[PDB]
Amino acid sequence: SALTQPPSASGSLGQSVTISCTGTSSDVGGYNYVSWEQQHAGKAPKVIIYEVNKRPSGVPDRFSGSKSGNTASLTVSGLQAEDEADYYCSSYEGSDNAVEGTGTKVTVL
Amino acid sequence: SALTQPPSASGSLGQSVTISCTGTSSDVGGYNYVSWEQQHAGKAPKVIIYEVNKRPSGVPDRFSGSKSGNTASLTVSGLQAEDEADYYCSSYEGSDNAVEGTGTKVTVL
Amino acid sequence: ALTQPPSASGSLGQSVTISCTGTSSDVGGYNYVSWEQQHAGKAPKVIIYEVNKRPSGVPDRFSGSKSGNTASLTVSGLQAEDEADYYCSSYEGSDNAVEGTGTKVTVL
Amino acid sequence: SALTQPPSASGSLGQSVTISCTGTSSDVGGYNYVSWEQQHAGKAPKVIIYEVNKRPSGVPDRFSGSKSGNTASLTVSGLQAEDEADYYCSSYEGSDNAVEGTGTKVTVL
Amino acid sequence: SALTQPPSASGSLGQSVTISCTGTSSDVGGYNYVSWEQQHAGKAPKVIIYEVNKRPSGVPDRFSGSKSGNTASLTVSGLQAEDEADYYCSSYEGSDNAVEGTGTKVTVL
Amino acid sequence: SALTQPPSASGSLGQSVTISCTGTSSDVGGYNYVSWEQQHAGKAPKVIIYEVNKRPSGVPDRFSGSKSGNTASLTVSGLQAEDEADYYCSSYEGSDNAVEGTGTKVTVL
Amino acid sequence: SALTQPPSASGSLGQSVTISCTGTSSDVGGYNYVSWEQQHAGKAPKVIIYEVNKRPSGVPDRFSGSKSGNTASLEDEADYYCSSYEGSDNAVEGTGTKVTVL
Amino acid sequence: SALTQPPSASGSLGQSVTISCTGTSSDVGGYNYVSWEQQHAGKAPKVIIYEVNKRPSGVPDRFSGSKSGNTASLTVSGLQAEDEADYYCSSYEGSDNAVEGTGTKVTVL
Repeated sequence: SALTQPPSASGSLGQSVTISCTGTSSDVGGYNYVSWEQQHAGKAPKVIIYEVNKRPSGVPDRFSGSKSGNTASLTVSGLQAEDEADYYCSSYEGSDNAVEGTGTKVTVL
Repeated sequence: SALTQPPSASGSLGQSVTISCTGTSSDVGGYNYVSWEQQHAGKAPKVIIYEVNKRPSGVPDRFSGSKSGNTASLTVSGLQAEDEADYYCSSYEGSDNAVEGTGTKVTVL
Repeated sequence: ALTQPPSASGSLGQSVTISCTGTSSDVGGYNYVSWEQQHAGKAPKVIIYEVNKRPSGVPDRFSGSKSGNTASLTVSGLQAEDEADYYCSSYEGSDNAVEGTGTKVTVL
Repeated sequence: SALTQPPSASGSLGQSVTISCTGTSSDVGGYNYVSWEQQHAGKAPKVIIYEVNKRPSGVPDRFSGSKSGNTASLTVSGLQAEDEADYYCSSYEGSDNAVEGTGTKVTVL
Repeated sequence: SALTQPPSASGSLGQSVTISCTGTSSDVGGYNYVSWEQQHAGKAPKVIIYEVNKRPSGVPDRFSGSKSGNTASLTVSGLQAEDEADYYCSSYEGSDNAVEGTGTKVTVL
Repeated sequence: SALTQPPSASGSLGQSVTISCTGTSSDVGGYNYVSWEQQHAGKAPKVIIYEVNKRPSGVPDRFSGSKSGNTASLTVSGLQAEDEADYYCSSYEGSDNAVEGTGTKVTVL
Repeated sequence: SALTQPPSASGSLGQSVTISCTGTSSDVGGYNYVSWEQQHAGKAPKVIIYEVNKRPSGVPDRFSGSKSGNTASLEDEADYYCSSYEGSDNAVEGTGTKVTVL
Repeated sequence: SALTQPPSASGSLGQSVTISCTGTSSDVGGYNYVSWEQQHAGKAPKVIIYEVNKRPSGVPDRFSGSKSGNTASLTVSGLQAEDEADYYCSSYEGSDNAVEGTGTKVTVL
């Protein structure tokens, strides 16, 4: 199930940090529906990237995302104090989304 | 993982047979995407009902389908020889369709 | 195919009504029935779409409706230019699926 | 109407078998929604591949699928005894979504 | 405004004929929803191509379609007797599909 | 082809104003896609209602919309200074969205 | 903007707790796509309810969810966040340009 | 959150003016659904371009639109007196379609 991220990363004020998020062909490699959430300690998460590289309203362009193959990336440039937080990526996950019946043999007499 | 059907059913030529297909709120009770396939021995299945009660082109009106709650039904009236076969129901199955990352603590130095 | 009577008639000034029977997959399933009017060896012209809506420049004496699996066109104040073939059409639903003939795999 | 598959195929224990599934631009050549089902005699089919090359949970990686143009392929490697079965491919089919009336000649008297 | 077609075309039994259908960026050049209907004299039309190059069930592959820019084409090869008919192309036509209100000046006291 | 609105309306601070928007079965009476935009003099419009009665983020619940038959309504309660503006309704408009070719008579041999 | 939840709630071992989640017709009142996530401190969230009242595999039945109007309701010491599908006008407007001629 | 346009632009009678409209990958760079409205002082807006470069009926070809990357453009050539007006661009905006709760800390006694 889970998408692999490094547990720690760092950068300096004004600089850039990049964090990665590895999954499989069922999610990150399969679809363009990767998101990144930013969460301060004991606060609710905020979406900062959806659909791989698209920013919600009021999220600045210094946050950006991309992917290649099964690895997605978030990059934060012009790093600021408010950017210290946990960052979780998420993705659409595939499933055949189908359940099959056991079958009924109909005989005609 | 499966929709419950009786394994046997019968009817006579010219008569009706009805066969049931029980699932849950995740599939039959949750959506209007139940299908029925008809399959002759060592032959490929053919869809006879989709979206609960809709017939593909070239499937006659004596085949019909419905559902209530978690149980869907196929009815075959004016039963004919070609109707002796196995009959499998299927349905869309729900799933949260989402996978979560392990998280990265970003520190700003 | 949607069932229509092949012939119908009316007198000048009068009305004619023609029917169009389908199934729950089309006429009984959706509100997307159209009627086209076509003169011999001429291109069809849409006269009704979405069951009862007229395109621009089509007069109100053409009108349409449906009930259950049967849709209807009515032409009132019948005129000479109204002699033509009239075809109904409808959105058709689809399972959107095609099945293969199968292969028996043997393990030797 | 139907997707073309060879009716027989074979392989030896431990080896590979590959089976093909030819359609048109309306299905296999048009979309990435080709599935393969595996079915044992008088048993219900099980989905083994969906969306061309994606495996449901609990289906091993030795089953794999692909396509090129109008032909899709299932490959089974490390062939085992339980793999003797019928295998059916299926695909999303596009549709003009339109049905035409037979016409009425209106005469004005 | 109508789509331009030559009023006549011809071919010999066994040979090919190709017929063109010119529109604008609002229809043929704007979308992939061009159709071709075949119609015998005083008979109802039958769809033979939809969505530019896709064939309905039971329509053979010797009918084919394509487009480039604002011109779409139907090609019939292996010409047969039953292929003598009128052939009409059609397309989705764009429109902003929006109607505007005249506006209300709201004053607050 | 315009939706009818009264050109003027008024209310006092703290009070309510309601403004109407009449169309036809082709738009307001035909679909649930009516919008209302608010526009200050020589400023760009802002959407305040879409899909008849749904508010975008950051638009308060004192703006509300509804419709009955061919008439849609916007209501502003707890009227405030910033609410003095022009208000335009808009709607999805239907059209058969289809264009027909002139036809080609194909002769064989 | 955000769905309203009480910031604290309390229950005793063996007992029940219920927590609420108020939104609008654009989300909780508009659709059946409300979720609840459970999150331990500095750990990743886990979905415990989706589509209002449906439990993922391996989540026990003692967790349950429901909604009425705009209000949805739902180691166990943790933070619990609800979320929902949000509808959208799906449109953005330009600031405008006054065009002058000559 | 808004699309950037210059507030003023000018041209001479008979000449051309071009005005730009910069957004992001969520709208102008993401989709082909950019529109331009023309609005005279205290009059209702009129759509002059939709779907990037398509003109509604009765709008002449001297109005034209295009885009490259995140910038869309309207060009008016053969400039006339009636063309003095405000001009607003708009675009489909993508959306994560998700709203997050503020969170509840549950404590157990």
